[PDB]
Amino acid sequence: MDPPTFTFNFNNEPWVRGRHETYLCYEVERMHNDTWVLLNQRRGFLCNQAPHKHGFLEGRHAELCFLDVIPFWKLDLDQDYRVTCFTSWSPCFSCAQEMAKFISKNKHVSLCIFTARIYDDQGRCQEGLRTLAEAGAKISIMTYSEFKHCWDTFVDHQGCPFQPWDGLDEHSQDLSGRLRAILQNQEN
DNA sequence: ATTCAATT
Ligand SMILES: [Zn+2]
Repeated sequence: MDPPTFTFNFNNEPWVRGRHETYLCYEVERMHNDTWVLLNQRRGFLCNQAPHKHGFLEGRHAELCFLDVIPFWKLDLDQDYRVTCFTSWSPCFSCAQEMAKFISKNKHVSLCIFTARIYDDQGRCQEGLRTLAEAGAKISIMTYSEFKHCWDTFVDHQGCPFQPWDGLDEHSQDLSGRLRAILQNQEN
């Protein structure tokens, strides 16, 4: 575990050097119809670099790297599995449609994606976000309650204490406003 | 409010 990088990433407003690779964190849980098993005790990290075992490159997208990990865990179709994904960027557009198809072909898996922030290069992919919320698995903005879990789970709070600042609130203001516009415009 | 795959 390295110094509070998760916390640093949120306040990385000025640290925006302009040369950083995207890293995704993943979690896996085992659920049995007869019994439930919590594998939350174990956790792992994922990089935007696709692993060689996945085969040839399918495109240049951080979300695709996450998609490559699902088939590598060889999940049983007869057993239910809950997987979580933590990311700090917009859901994308073409990839957003791919995640919707994945759940449709696998509704037995509980998948939730948390976006720390959403950056739209141009106004047009907003429609994908609406579809993403319906089939793009459950998406929510990172909050203090979830942040403490990610902070304690991804980084050991022992020796590495996280100091709360009014930064998460400032970030929430942008996401709460932008996300509110999409959900608020939810046409009946 | 925010940054940015292959071979021996
Ligand atoms: Zn993408």
